[PDB]
Amino acid sequence: SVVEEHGQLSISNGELVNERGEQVQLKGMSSHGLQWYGQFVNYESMKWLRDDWGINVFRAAMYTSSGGYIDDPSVKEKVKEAVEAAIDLDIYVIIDWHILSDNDPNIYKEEAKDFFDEMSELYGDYPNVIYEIANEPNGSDVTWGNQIKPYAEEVIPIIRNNDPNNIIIVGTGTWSQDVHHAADNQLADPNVMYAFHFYAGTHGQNLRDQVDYALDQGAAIFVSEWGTSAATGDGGVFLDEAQVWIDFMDERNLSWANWSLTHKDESSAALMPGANPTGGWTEAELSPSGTFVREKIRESAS
Ligand SMILES: [Ca+2]
Ligand SMILES: [Ca+2]
Ligand SMILES: [Ca+2]
Ligand SMILES: [Ca+2]
Ligand SMILES: [Ca+2]
Ligand SMILES: [Ca+2]
Repeated sequence: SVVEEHGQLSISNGELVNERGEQVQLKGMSSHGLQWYGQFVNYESMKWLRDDWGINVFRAAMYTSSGGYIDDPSVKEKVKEAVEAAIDLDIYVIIDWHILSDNDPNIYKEEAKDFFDEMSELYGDYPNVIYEIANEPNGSDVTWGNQIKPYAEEVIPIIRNNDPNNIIIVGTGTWSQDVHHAADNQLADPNVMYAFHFYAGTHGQNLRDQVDYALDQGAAIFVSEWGTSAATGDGGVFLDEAQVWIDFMDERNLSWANWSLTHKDESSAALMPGANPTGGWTEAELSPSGTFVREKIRESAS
């Protein structure tokens, strides 16, 4: 019913809107690296997330490096499974070319173009699909002007050749935090959004103000990844500051996906070690982070 209701999404003056031009706010979960935790991404778990949590978007995090797609492209099968599950469950789905240690998106440009050509040819006619062409550019020598914008200017046309209208999310500098630099030199494609990522235990008002600067320049922002923990991964979760960020996003109608749906023993993980991979979780199988996120999504779901 999510996609049946909103249909084709588009950007209108920086806002994500549905086919009737009404505002749409997506809230969902990101998987962790599919090469490590792909078992948690399947029809049943996505259905449980849809039905029990109220998600309306699922983010498939396909690492390029770290035993990801570059070395083992078979992980692409897991991406297809997720996309097909999303189409069957009628929710939106983000295909994330998840760069991280390969901090300049131009490292695997040729491969990214080939991957997005294939995905857009296969799924471009479905409104459910959203492309995230470079998770988190990072490093002092990777900037919007020299590396990221030119990379997007090459990948977007590849996608547009097959899919003229689905949303494309583009990463920004400093682990997708530098949305102000991007907002000052925006892409021409109308259905683009810039990624903003944060950690509730580390990022506060300064970054919120940075996000507002970007919004004030007419840029559309998708919080395609955010954690409840500290970047250090120490001290547990920080739900007080997470709630400040949730409110901030609601005021501005910002869409978001939480990191992450895994049983890994790290504060940002939504699940406890051993949690059932196909869903149907008991409250005992959810971590404090997972319990909080589930409530945020449920409490705003219809
Ligand atoms: Ca099956
Ligand atoms: Ca082609
Ligand atoms: Ca399309
Ligand atoms: Ca080029
Ligand atoms: Ca991150
Ligand atoms: Ca709203």
